[PDB]
Amino acid sequence: GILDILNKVSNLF
Repeated sequence: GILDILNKVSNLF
Protein backbone atom coordinates (compact mmCIF):
# COMPACT_ATOMS: atom_id res chain seq x y z
CA GLY A 1 0.00 0.00 0.00
CA ILE A 2 0.91 3.69 -0.01
CA LEU A 3 2.14 3.37 3.58
CA ASP A 4 4.65 0.81 2.30
CA ILE A 5 5.79 3.23 -0.38
CA LEU A 6 6.16 5.98 2.21
CA ASN A 7 8.03 3.48 4.38
CA LYS A 8 10.34 2.71 1.48
CA VAL A 9 10.93 6.41 0.80
CA SER A 10 11.52 7.35 4.44
CA ASN A 11 13.83 4.35 4.82
CA LEU A 12 15.91 5.09 1.73
CA PHE A 13 16.08 8.78 2.60
